[PDB]
Amino acid sequence: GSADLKAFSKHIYNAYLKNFNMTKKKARSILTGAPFVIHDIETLWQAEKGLVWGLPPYKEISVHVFYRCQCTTVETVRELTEFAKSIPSFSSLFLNDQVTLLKYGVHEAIFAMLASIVNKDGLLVANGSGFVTREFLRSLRKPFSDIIEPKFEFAVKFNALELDDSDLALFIAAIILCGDRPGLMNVPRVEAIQDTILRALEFHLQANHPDAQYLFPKLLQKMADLRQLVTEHAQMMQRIKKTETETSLHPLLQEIYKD
Amino acid sequence: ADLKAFSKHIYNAYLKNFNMTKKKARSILTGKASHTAPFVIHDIETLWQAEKGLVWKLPPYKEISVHVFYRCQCTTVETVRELTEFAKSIPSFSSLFLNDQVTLLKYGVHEAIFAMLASIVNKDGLLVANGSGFVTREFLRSLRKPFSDIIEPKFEFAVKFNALELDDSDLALFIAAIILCGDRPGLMNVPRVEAIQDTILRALEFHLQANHPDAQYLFPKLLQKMADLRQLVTEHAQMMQRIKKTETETSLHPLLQEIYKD
Ligand SMILES: Cc1cc(CN2C(=O)CN(c3ccc(C(F)(F)F)cc3)C2=O)cc(C)c1OC(C)(C)C(=O)O
Ligand SMILES: Cc1cc(CN2C(=O)CN(c3ccc(C(F)(F)F)cc3)C2=O)cc(C)c1OC(C)(C)C(=O)O
Ligand SMILES: CCCCCCCCO[C@@H]1O[C@H](CO)[C@@H](O)[C@H](O)[C@H]1O
Ligand SMILES: CCCCCCCCO[C@@H]1O[C@H](CO)[C@@H](O)[C@H](O)[C@H]1O
Repeated sequence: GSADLKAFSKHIYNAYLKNFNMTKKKARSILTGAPFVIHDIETLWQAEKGLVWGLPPYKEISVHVFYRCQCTTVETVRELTEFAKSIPSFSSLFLNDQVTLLKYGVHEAIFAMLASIVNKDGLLVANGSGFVTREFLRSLRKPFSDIIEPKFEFAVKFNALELDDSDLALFIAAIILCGDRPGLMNVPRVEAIQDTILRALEFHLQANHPDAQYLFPKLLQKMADLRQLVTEHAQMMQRIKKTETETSLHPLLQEIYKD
Repeated sequence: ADLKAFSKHIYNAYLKNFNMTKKKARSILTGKASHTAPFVIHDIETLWQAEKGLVWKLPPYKEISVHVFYRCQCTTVETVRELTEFAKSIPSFSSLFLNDQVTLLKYGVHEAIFAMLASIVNKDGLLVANGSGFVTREFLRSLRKPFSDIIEPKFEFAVKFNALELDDSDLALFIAAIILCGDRPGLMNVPRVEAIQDTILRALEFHLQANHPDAQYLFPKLLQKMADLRQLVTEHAQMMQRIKKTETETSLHPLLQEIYKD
């Protein structure tokens, strides 16, 4: 019961703090209370020329930005994999089930954690060293600016819920341990693990937020929302694959977007 | 000179992760570890005795052949777990993305299994249940087709492989080289896996020079054995496809389903 759920929430939070360089706490402190502002080609060039900062050969500004996004995503996938391994029953699954869960869960988790570094106006990059304006990303030629804006739209609404890192750790864990993923082998184990994570989250939310009896179902709804946000992203990704043939696709992201 | 240390790492991972070594298997198979011997399984009655606590402590089945096939599946799942831990105790394997790790295990475990099987096989049968039992080759031949057809080529491979006289320290490197194969379909970082495999093969060549000084060619014979194992597994998978097609009452463990997919 309780105190089992308290200890579980604490363990999950500790692994989250162990594995994610940027926390919402740190990010909010940067966004208030300074990072190099990237809002046009000139400031981007300054950032790249030592100021803020491995990539495939240069093609153009929009593809360069797309490449930096891919590199960020690969790094966050590595961190999410280490995080999930520290989740108690995750490592008892067969390695292929672990991979299946990561494959279908990382982008939902990435978009959820993105809100931690987003506000109305832009987002932190390079571990908080830079801040890229939403306006600049809107200015990229597109299908490339189309790809990014729905993430802001999701993030500002998600940040209205005012979660903290301790809540998020459980939220991300529940996203990875999802019983619905196609090709999953031990559906009952994964569902039981998720059930424990979500029960811990309901407890943890009570002990944190005024009431939070409405927040929990809203979070469950956000997980559903994350699913099809990723679906839309994948469609955009596929057509970027179809039409932007000079744009190289990182191999891990190719494997993930496969199917 | 570093190759000696690399070999040592890999041997340590092997001794740490495999329940059965060849040293132990040979001592059991030549009556040097017990007053007489492991319990012999050669008919339906001795199989029932063995399962009555004596050797062991399964899905729905209707006949002896399928029962034995289910025991084979259980052994294979356990060995896949052991090979997975062994490969992870190789740091450069663990530096790969998890999906590349799974790809290498998926296409390498059966080659590795068939090689390690030679360690517990002789002319007359094989050790089961971590050496508590010995199931006779003749009993396995008495199973109906296609189950007796699938097992016998493993014996034919094993007898020839044991003629090479490898020890556990050679096998540890051989198995590592089987798993770290740059050829596997869908592999993501082919060059990194190839560099690892090359290091393993250099360590193995060195180790064979040091361990088998009158090695009549032993390293090329082992490379050929790797090709042979690939052909053995191809034929095994064809037989499995025929069992999937024609023995529809016979269930396949989910992990083996995933491995055999495609
Ligand atoms: C999953 C995903 C997330 C995001 C959100 N995001 C990041 O995380 C990092 N970043 C960003 C933007 C501009 C710069 C600068 F160079 F201008 F400074 C540096 C970093 C950004 O916009 C964007 C895309 C396209 C995604 O899609 C890909 C990656 C293809 C995927 O599917 O993995
Ligand atoms: C990979 C493989 C290896 C082998 C070789 N072998 C074992 O390992 C264990 N054993 C055995 C034989 C008889 C008994 C007893 F019941 F009589 F006690 C107990 C164990 C045996 O004969 C056999 C088959 C069909 C294999 O193929 C499957 C499993 C489908 C696969 O592809 O994984
Ligand atoms: C399709 C690929 C099948 C072979 C992948 C090997 C599966 C073994 O994977 C292992 O299984 C254990 C559960 O028994 C887990 O504890 C381990 O973390 C995992 O590495
Ligand atoms: C097919 C979908 C792929 C999603 C899972 C990829 C997870 C990355 O995998 C991780 O990457 C590291 C690479 O440095 C290895 O050290 C880690 O052992 C591994 O867990």
